[PDB]
Amino acid sequence: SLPIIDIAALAGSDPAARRSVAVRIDRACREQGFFYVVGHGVEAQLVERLERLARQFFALDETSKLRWRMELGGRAWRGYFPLGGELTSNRPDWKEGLYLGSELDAEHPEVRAGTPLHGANLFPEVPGLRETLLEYLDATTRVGHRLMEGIALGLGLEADYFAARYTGDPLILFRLFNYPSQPVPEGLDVQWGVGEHTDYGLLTLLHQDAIGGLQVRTPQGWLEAPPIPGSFVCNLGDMLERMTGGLYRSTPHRVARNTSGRDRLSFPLFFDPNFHARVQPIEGLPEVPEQDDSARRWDQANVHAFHGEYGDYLLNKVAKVFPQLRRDL
Ligand code: NA
Repeated sequence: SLPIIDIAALAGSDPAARRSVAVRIDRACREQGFFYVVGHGVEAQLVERLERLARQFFALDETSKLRWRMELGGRAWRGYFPLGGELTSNRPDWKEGLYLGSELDAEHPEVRAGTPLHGANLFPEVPGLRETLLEYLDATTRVGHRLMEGIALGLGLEADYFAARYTGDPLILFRLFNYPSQPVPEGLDVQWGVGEHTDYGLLTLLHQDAIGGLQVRTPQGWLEAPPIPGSFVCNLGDMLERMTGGLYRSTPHRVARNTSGRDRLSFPLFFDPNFHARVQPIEGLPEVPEQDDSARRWDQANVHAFHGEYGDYLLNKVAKVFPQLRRDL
């Protein structure tokens, strides 16, 4: 019941084919804030290899995986994180993972400047994994650029609206998440619905394996977003919602508890503004009713969003959980 949008025309230059995609993106963004993307051109064989090599990584013993743990990754925000210890019933979003981002070397200007969230990945010693990760990052980054063109066209803007201001050199945050299967809770599930959240930035592009469990809170009710082979799942973040004045939705979502007996793999890619972008409200959009209160409380809780640089807005969300990001020396 989520829209399935073919975005192939966004790689081309046909104004009418691009307009048709933009019209669908606009409707999906206004009404659900979530849609599937097909015709995106990311090779099916690359996606399968990524899933298999990710699976191979998480099947390593924990002592091995900890060789690449985030505690070794520094301010770039990278590496492996293990499962929480056991509770009577763990959270439905109980997981391990691998934090990744753009591969930047020691001579990159942001690395020499010491800017948080820039630097090198920790690459586990799984044959093929490093190259596969970099190729997938490259290919899905291009999908992100094209989707922003469709979003710009949908809003009545020039297709390069975001590229020219904020995403020409975007902040790319990529994660491999693995959710092990859990016992079905005994009695009533205290943990039900836990983990509901919205994303922080512009665009999320999700690859999910065949297990599924993604659930989306649309204005018309909670819906399942099952895996569809050949698709990514796309949703918008808080920054995009707020810079459109609430016209395009940042929609809450969560994952159901995996009790399927097989580990569930989910790979989100966050396509965000440059760290130093100074994001501003988009001009020329219709006013959306009932947003002054929400708009003002969000501004107060996210001062850097419209009064500073995007990276400080994002660090304000995550620095408390990752003290290495603002660590000096
Ligand atoms: Na998320």
